[PDB]
Amino acid sequence: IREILKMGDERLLRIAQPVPSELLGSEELQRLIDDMFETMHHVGGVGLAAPQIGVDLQLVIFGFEPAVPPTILLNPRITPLDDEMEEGWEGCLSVPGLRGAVSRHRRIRYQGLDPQGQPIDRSVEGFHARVVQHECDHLIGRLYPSRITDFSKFGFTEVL
Ligand code: NI
Ligand code: NI
Ligand code: NI
Repeated sequence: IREILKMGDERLLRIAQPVPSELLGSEELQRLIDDMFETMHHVGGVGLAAPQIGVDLQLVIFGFEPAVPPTILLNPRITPLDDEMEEGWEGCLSVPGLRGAVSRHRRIRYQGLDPQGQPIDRSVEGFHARVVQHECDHLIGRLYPSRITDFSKFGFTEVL
């Protein structure tokens, strides 16, 4: 169980380093992944990026039992499948107490590596697509407030 960094912390602004291929399949990468699951799960989040716990790596996890498969994604690359955008409510453990509506691509392809270096290549839409965009934003130093285009839909969760 690891401390989730909060918006304002300069570490969330980094462009994360790729996971080195030497670390694929290692116990250390395993431990990091397990800590991330334990951390995400303890605070009840749908996703977590390694930078939010202060680890400078292109690694994210996400899962929701609109269900989304439990996934561990390294060194990702996202490709929008079209121009259709869709607004949805988002929150984030690094921005506690808030929700905001954010416009994302409705459908994406994502690629990357699983923790053993096996290739991942999925096309997905709706919520799954949103989660993946949201978590990969952490790897380029972006939190969702920086993606809001309608500020009337940004506020405290209990107020909204
Ligand atoms: Ni290398
Ligand atoms: Ni539990
Ligand atoms: Ni987040």
